[PDB]
Amino acid sequence: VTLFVALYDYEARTEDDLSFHKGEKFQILNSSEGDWWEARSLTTGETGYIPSNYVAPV
Repeated sequence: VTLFVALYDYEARTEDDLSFHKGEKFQILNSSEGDWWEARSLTTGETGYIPSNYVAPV
């Protein structure tokens, strides 16, 4: 299981990443260090590349 939370908001400036507000949960599927993690939003259902440092394990 992987239920992280956005410690801060995020205005996806591109369609590649996602957008949300500090407090939104996310399901990390592919991290592997780096910088851009692919988490699926449990609200919309689609996934995107959100900032790995913008989310933490709950």
